[PDB]
Amino acid sequence: SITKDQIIEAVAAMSVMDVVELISAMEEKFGVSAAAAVAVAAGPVEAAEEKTEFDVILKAAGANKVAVIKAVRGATGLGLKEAKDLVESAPAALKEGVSKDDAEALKKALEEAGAEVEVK
Amino acid sequence: SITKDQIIEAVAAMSVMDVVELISAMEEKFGVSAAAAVAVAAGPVEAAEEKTEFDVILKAAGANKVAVIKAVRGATGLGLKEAKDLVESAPAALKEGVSKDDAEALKKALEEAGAEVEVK
Repeated sequence: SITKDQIIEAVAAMSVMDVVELISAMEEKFGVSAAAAVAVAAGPVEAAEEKTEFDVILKAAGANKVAVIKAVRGATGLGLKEAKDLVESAPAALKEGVSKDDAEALKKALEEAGAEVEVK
Repeated sequence: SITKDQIIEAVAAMSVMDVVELISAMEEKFGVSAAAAVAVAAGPVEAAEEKTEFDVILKAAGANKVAVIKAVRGATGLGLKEAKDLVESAPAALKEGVSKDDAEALKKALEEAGAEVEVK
């Protein structure tokens, strides 16, 4: 009685592992596998980390929305509109995880114009 | 005598169709065919469309068919001849649905040579 049904209850008789091995077996035997795999995804790490991830937030454009808008699109490159809305939607994050030098560069720019910036 | 291997030779004992039923049985039984749908294609069609599909047409090569021919084959890679005929068959579409940056890149190139281009 080597029916197909009996084979069904057979797989439901063994452990998942046994099922993995089986499937894996046939896969090779009948050669019905896309032996290749693809996904790409990972993220290594190790002591001795750097500190060049500063976030520049914009609190108040101040009485110089003009210069600000410039600094914005200038630091990013978003459409005039997008930039406008951004500022108009204050507070708004200008940059995230950028080099300190860059952060302070724009920061000083905001100050020169007379705007309120946030560094975190 | 229900070994993993014995099962392998079992699948190679029946027809493909009969096997399809086998595999199918388990699929339904263990219901191992219904675990949400993370994604597959991911590309719906809704408002908020982009504008990066510009067409660069060539109207007149001008008094610089040489430079033009270069720009042509350079932007495409068609045989010297093909390119020649193309230009000689003006007007001729250079590119279709290409990035604006690219469109303007060749455009400026044509201008540098002194040719008439069309952007649509």
